[PDB]
This record gives sequence, C-alpha cells and structure tokens, in this order.
Amino acid sequence: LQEMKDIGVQADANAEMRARERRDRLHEALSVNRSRVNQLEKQIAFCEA
Repeated sequence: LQEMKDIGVQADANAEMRARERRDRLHEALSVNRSRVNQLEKQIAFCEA
C-alpha cells in the first residue's frame, strides 16, 4: 500500500481502459499523419524532378 502511495498514480480501472484507448488512438493518428506527410513530400519531390 505504501508502494502504491509512492507510485502516486490513480490508475483507476475505468481511467486505465479509457487512457489506453485514447493514447493508442493518438499513436495511430500520429503514425498516419506522418505517413501522409511523407506521401506529400514525395509528391513534391516528383514535381521538382
């Protein structure tokens, strides 16, 4: 319990599931946005060439 107090994380079960869901959707959104950026950059490079 002391250890628990130490860690200092509420870590509620509902909070846990919600948080993991939101942060994972953030991860995938980030990856997809980066892929879009790469695609547009390659298109621009093709235009220059």
